Amino acid sequence: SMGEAPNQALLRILKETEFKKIKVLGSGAFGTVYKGLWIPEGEKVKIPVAIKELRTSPKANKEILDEAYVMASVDNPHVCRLLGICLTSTVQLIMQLMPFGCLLDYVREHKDNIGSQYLLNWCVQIAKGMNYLEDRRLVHRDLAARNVLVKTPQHVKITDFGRAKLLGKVPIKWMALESILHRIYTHQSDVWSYGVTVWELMTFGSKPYDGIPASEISSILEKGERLPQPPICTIDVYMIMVKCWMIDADSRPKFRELIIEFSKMARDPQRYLVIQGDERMHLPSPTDDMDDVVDADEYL
Ligand SMILES: O=C1Nc2nc3ccccc3n2CCCCCOc2ccccc2-c2cc1ccn2
Repeated sequence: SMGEAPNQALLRILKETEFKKIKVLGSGAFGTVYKGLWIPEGEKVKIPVAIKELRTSPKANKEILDEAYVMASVDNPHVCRLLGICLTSTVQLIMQLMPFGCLLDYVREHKDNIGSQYLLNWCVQIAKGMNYLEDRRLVHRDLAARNVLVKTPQHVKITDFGRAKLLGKVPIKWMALESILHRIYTHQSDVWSYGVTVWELMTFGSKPYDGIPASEISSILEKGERLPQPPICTIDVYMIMVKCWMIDADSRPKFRELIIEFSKMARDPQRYLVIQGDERMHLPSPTDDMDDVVDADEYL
């Protein structure tokens, strides 16, 4: 082809009778998500699923199918994928169930049991998920802790491709300055958002710029104010957030560099995050010289 490569992803159409809704998991601007079970008729398999419907219009149906397009076209361990769609009167996106919910709610709920190893590994995994999106020439445009989901406490994935695009109400407090002032979105504007996301996690789910209305945020950033250093953050970790929030986009880190930096820190978590009572902390499992060293799997 002359331009971008052909997108040969498979959109799978699934029958209504192949799956069942069990209960509602949540509602909001993202839509309405149900817990369910998908049982492909031929095979002896049962697959836990999240089923998204909007809370119908021809406009609503366009937007939701644009989202399904993008979700069907991704394939990465730290990115939520579309299993299929069901074409009843209400269009339904069938997705992989993320049992522990969104990471923002998780950090708030399990604050007293989250240690530095988990926090840093989450940062790595999100950076990997985002770096994969960058490799696919795809800008998320809505990265936040509310859009990172928890498969297990050890494994998180990025989701919510409703604003996602190739290279209403908007998430002003997670957006780069240039996006606010000029609607410019790049991979490096996603980095700003990663910065904010990390701050959310390191503060155990604090609202950024809490009390400040969104219309004042642009002039605050112009003046040079940024989100403050969380109590548990070493200067090492805060410095990385601060780089994500530079005026010059190219001066911010690349996602591949963040994978490297956080993975180095993840080898010795207590050097980089100071948490009272750390590593006496337990979270549920499925079974329930050396400073600059980086494993090749993290060096892309
Ligand atoms: O498993 C998914 N959700 C889900 N599991 C839960 C378990 C416990 C309690 C609540 C739970 N929730 C609700 C979270 C909804 C907000 C974020 O989710 C999305 C927002 C936009 C588009 C897609 C998705 C999405 C959601 C799930 C899986 C793949 N994608």
